[PDB]
Amino acid sequence: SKGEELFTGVVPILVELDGDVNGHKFSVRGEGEGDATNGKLTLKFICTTGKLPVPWPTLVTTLVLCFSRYPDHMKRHDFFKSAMPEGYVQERTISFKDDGTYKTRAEVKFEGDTLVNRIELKGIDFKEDGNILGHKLEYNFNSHNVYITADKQKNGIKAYFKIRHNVEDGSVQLADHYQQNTPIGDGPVLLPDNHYLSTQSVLSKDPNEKRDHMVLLEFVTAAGITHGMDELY
Amino acid sequence: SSKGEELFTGVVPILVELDGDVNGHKFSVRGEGEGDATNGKLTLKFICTTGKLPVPWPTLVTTLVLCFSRYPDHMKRHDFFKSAMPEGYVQERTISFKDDGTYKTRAEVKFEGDTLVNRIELKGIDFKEDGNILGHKLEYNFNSHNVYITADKQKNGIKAYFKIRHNVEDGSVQLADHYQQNTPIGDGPVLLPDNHYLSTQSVLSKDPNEKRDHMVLLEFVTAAGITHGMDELYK
Ligand SMILES: [Cl-]
Repeated sequence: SKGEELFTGVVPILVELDGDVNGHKFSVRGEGEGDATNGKLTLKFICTTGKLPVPWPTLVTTLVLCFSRYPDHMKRHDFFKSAMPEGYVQERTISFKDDGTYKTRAEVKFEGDTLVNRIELKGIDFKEDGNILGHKLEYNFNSHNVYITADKQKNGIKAYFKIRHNVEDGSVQLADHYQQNTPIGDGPVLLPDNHYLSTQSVLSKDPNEKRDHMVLLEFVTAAGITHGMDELY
Repeated sequence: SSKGEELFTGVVPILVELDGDVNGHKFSVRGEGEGDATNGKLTLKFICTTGKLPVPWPTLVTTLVLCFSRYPDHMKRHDFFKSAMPEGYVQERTISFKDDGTYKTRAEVKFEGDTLVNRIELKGIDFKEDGNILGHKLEYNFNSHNVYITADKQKNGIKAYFKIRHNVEDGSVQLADHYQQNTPIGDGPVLLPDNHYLSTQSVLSKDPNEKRDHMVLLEFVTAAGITHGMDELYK
């Protein structure tokens, strides 16, 4: 795609999220940069409305898969970069086991030289003293796989994965992610064969930042394409 | 699928000790940190305990614990590195810097109590006086790579090959070919794998509180390249 050429260097990123969970509103703004050749992202997020009413780890997946490292042999299967520069809509339902649900809608696109992710998030049916609204999640993150398949009828993709959030008592809070992406433009996009992305995330704090915030390093790498060749062999 | 796998289900402390000699320039490095194999994650800080490193930090990354790789459930029977524990394995490499010299390394990786220890000797020869390595012309960063692995039935271990791409300060790339062998230290049985690869990603940084010559490293290593029937069914 012509879109993949936009990612050959380090690209600045802007993230803007407006959220409402059980009526608790908040906004998050993030900035940083992405290096898709190595599949690497670094960002700092601030809650601009004061205190975040949910744990930061619950927002990581919502807060730019166009920065995934796609191996040379799998370039034809990178939908995210192929939709650029006009971009794509990413929508999810995230179901927290035994608790509430987030519904998200994001637009990911270039504005000038910057890759912007603008998100609206609505959360409902959370327990006021559950793991989420009770802030019982550890400030850390696990490695996951994002499973991707084409959705020809929407000219896009679907994905599924299950996030594991460590809870302060030693338990694990599961969050099922149901995802769809569709291009914003009408130009042609690449629809992939089935594959997955391996993800790793590291969360930290800036010691000179007084606002409620999260520093994030993330790696995302594509794998799992069965070429006819090795299916033969 | 091995007993050794059980030693890696949580966070394991790591100690790394390296003695090096590159064209007669001697040095030592000590590293400490921890590994979380469930997530394929390593966090370490290394100090050059002899003062200044005579080679670029990036050239030592690969030498300075693949037992911390995340193997997917369906590939756990191919995890040689964990299966050799706790007695451990010897890891040897020849690393050829294209158009420059060579490192030869020998390391023992094993548990000493609750700590996973990597103790290494490195000898470097034939480096060019004008070159990217002794000239310190390499950027302080690292790229993502694939480590290719195959069984070595004759030595009851494995062999590996990969090509590291080091960014050079003028925009070129300095290649480093890695040839690797691993063999178990103990007698116990080990898992000999089908061909596969490890996908690696690394971030180099500095600790603002540390005034010694040092490198902070975060790394992710995940096994791949062996498919499973449920994934293939729907392709
Ligand atoms: Cl250096």
